[PDB]
Amino acid sequence: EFIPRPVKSSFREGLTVLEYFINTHGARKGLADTALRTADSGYLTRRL
DNA sequence: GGAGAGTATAGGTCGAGGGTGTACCACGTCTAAGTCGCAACTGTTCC
Repeated sequence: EFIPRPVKSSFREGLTVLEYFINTHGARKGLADTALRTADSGYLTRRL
């Protein structure tokens, strides 16, 4: 779910500590999500 | 009969370098190592 407080900083400005922490949630969860996605995709490929 | 629950199944590929032994005694029973003799067996040495 979206956090009601946006990150206003661009990476050119560099992010405050709180903004960086906030961004880590979606970054990491996206990494693990890709990890699972590439697995289930292969399973479906095997069944097909 | 018919519904919940309890049990069964599945869950990416290829690579590189690493990785383990608390605890009864007092004995007889057997074995794990032998040194050691004749046959049995390899070898020369001829005529």
